[PDB]
Parts: sequence; structure tokens; C-alpha cells
Amino acid sequence: TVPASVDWRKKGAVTSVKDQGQCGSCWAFSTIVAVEGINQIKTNKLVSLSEQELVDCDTDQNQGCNGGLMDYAFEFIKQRGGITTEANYPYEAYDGTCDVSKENAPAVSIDGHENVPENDENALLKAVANQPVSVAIDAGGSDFQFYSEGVFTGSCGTELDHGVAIVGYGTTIDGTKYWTVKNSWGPEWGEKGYIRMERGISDKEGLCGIAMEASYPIKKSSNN
Repeated sequence: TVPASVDWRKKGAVTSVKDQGQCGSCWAFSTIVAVEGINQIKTNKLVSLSEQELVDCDTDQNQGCNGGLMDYAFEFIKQRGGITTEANYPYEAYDGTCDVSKENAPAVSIDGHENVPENDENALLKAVANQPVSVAIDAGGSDFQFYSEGVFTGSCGTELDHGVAIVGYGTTIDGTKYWTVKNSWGPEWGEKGYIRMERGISDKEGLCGIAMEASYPIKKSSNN
């Protein structure tokens, strides 16, 4: 039994829309949206977290401004005992040297992470009903890039190249199912920084491949 609709922004689990600037750190922003979300859901306190810490310190595989993957970032946060706040380690859109002093001041911890069964929007829906979910999509096309309003229905391929996060779902009055996605291109893009993408389409992969690589953090205890 999943609700007809869920809007994590309205429920108070989503921070302001950020802009990653000229640094290929979408993976870090995608990861942080999910962690900021589960944290508020568990502790009832919305805390803005550090994408910069990931860029500078999560280097085993991820490459800071040269790209990375959300799954590796969740692993990093799990292993470091947490991620520090944005205030303590602010985003400067560049490849910085890991500031150990700030990295060792975690503010929010997670127990691990798990993946949503691939190409299954129903499984994805159940996951989103619980918390914001990190997802990868093909954002390399013009239709997606110049999206401004309404429910985006295409056109986009499925070659994954951008990490974002689903912060909700619903159905417009006209009957169009959608996913509410938080992008990292500033509040100036789309609907105040978000994009409503058609949900439950005829392709198992989802629109722009949104159902191909979805994952989320795990947090059982209510403290930090």
C-alpha cells in the first residue's frame, strides 16, 4: 500500500536546489540529496550536507570533478561514520585536497545502502514512497536540457550520464503519472530546479533510463 502521491519537499526532507557549476560532481549531489532526505525522515531535522567532502575525500574510485558513482559515495559515507555539514565543508565546485579536519566531523551517518531492482518502476515507486532515491539518467539531450515546465515526456536516450534524485511522485489532474526530480543545475533550470518526468512508461528502463540504476541509503537508528 503506497500513497497516491508523495512530495518530500512538502514533507520537509529536501534542502534548497544547488548548482554544481563547472565541476562534474553530479554523483556527489545525487548522493547528498538521498542522505539529507533519510536524515530528516529519521531525526526530524533537515540538515544540508557536504557534496564537497565527497568530491575531495571520496577518492578510492570516484574522481571528484571528473565523475563518480552514487553507490561508491554511500559506501564512503558508511565507512567514514558519516558526512559532515555543508556549513562545515562548503561547496566550491573544484577538485580540492581532502580536508581531514572537516572530513572527521561527520554530522550524519548511514548504515549502508541498497539498490532498487533494475528496470522496475513499481519497485522504484515503493522505494520512493519511503524516502528520496538516487538515480542515474541520460541528460545528454536537448529536450531534457532545455526543459522548463510541465511533465517531461521525452525525448531522451538511455545512455546514463547524469546523477540526480527522485524526491517524489504523483499524477497530474489530467492523469499523467510522474516522478519529481531534483537537479543540480541551479533553481534557474526547470521548475525552480526540479523536473517532473513521466512515470510508468512503456519502456522497462524508465524515462531517460531513470529506473536503471537507482539506489538509496539505509538508516535504522533515529540519532547521529
